[PDB]
Amino acid sequence: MTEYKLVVVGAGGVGKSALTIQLIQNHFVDEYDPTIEDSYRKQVVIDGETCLLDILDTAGREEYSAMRDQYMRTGEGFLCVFAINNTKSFEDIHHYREQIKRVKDSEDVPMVLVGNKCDLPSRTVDTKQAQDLARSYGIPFIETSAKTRQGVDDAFYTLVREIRKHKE
Ligand SMILES: Nc1nc2c(ncn2[C@@H]2O[C@H](COP(=O)(O)OP(=O)(O)NP(=O)(O)O)[C@@H](O)[C@H]2O)c(=O)[nH]1
Ligand SMILES: [Mg+2]
Repeated sequence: MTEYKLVVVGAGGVGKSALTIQLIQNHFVDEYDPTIEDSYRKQVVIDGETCLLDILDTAGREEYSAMRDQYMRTGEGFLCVFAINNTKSFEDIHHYREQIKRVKDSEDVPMVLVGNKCDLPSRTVDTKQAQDLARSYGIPFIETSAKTRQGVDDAFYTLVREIRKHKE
């Protein structure tokens, strides 16, 4: 059983914790309880293999930015999450990707672009915008809803596959 060190990143309130708690506990956290940092562990089957997911749920609040360097060193793949109704969180992705490449000293780091809250009406970030960003970064782009569970498994399983190829 291969362990995978996933890190969920993104601006405050985009749904990083809700996506994680949905994946591992199958329930939707309705209240906004801002994260500092929490670790989770979930065993799954992806492409006929048993793997353990080591998931770090990080803080979007800028006040805790001093924790980023340490978790970008140890993590192996990054779920970069924005909310489809938060233009700033989409723009923040550039800044996360840059800091990750800096700390990894590499232009090829496993990551997946996640546009969350797709259950909502009147998104301010259209799909075409996010596709072009992800294509330019050379990473997958998956639309999710932590509330309905749409795309949650797909987002985490795709990141596992990205880490799988980088190691091999
Ligand atoms: N409608 C909708 N609401 C969502 C979705 N995901 C999260 N939310 C809601 O948005 C709020 C923030 O979610 P949360 O997961 O705590 O965000 P976070 O990115 O972990 N915030 P922090 O960086 O402060 O921990 C909560 O009220 C939550 O219920 C989603 O897919 N759809
Ligand atoms: Mg959180």
